[PDB]
Amino acid sequence: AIFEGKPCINPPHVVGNYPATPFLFYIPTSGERPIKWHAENLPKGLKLDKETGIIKGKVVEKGTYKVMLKAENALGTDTQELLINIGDELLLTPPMGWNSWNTFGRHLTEELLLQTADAMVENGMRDLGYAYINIDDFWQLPERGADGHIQIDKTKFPRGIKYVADYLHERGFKLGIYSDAADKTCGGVCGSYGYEEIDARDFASWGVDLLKYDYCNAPAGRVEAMERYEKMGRALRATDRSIVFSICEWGQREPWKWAKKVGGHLWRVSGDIGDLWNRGLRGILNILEINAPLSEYARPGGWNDPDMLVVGIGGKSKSIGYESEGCTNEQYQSHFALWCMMASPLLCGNDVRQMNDSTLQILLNKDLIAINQDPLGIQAERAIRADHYDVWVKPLSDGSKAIACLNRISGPVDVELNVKTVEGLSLDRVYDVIEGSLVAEASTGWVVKLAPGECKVFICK
Repeated sequence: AIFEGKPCINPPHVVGNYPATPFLFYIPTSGERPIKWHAENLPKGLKLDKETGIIKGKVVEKGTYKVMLKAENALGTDTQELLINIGDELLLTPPMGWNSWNTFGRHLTEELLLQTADAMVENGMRDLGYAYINIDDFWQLPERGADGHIQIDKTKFPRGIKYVADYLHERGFKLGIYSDAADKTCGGVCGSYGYEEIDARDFASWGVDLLKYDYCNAPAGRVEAMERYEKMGRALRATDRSIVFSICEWGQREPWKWAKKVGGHLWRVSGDIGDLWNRGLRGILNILEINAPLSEYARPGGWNDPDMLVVGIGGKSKSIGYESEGCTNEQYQSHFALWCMMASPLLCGNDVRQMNDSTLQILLNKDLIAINQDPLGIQAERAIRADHYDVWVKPLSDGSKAIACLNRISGPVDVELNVKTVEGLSLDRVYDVIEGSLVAEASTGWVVKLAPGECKVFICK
């Protein structure tokens, strides 16, 4: 369905990059192929490839630039604005992508990465804005090299990391990598403590676009953590690239308060997510509890990270299959929907090379993703935490509001929705985002009926 019909230029409609750093953006575009793209008003230093939809180059001057994009095919055309903010901020919308950890663990290969990029090109995800392809732990060897450089495991990446980066950038993808603020990662292979500048330089030379920085084997002290993250954050900013800094100390030291100060763009708020509803240790519902009161700390350029998506894993995993039950599809959809409402990173953890329709139905929901990528970048408020359900509210950039009603229990639940449910709610026009259709219930409100584990998401104006 993504590759049928008139073109449609999908979010994000706003992108940020540091000045004088490499710039790369594939324009996510639904519609029948082939498509041809046009851009009017691209800033100095950027060029569009009209046949591939990739904007590439480098803008030296700080600024906000409004580019008009057009995509055309045999059935018609779509015209849309791209706001390019060349500035002090990255991730003006939440990062979307895939991470190697939740399914593959230490079974990384160059083959997996290139095949994952190819799948995303061909399966719809790239055209819905999934861009970051992130290497997690175990790409490197256990010991630092005798020359003081971190060693790529060349049984896994026999042409090195840059080869993968190059391949990914050819298709508009971003490369993520992983290290740890200690001598050893969570997995026991080489970390970066004390070598931040030399590792950041290497990362940059390989074309890395994102660093996840873990905290295993580091001392628990909050000041010690802050200093260690600051070292790496400054090292990343001293390179010639815009590198996303993903902070990963499991929320233990309230990173939402200090992560932006040490140069982070996203920060883990909890321990590691499991493929389970409610307690590879934290359940989906436990993570919601943690993240709910943190909505004031998120905004364009800095997001609360409730960890990687477990949509589509169904218990099957070489990293978290041990301590994980598998969820219902209802529960997976509620998981994705809530990650979208919370302006969370949408980093898939399943094997995107092969997906069932039920998984595709969730991860390719353009409307939920559109909520996630709303340029206001407000993390939804959990307006009401009742005994059996939640009501969450996300103001959107056209003045509408997204409302999510979630059933947290294993029996059916009724949730009354009316104009006093949350501040400033209008119900004259209500769109059901999971069904993709207008709701024909009363403008004075109605009872939402939720099956066990079900979330309903409405856009309300």
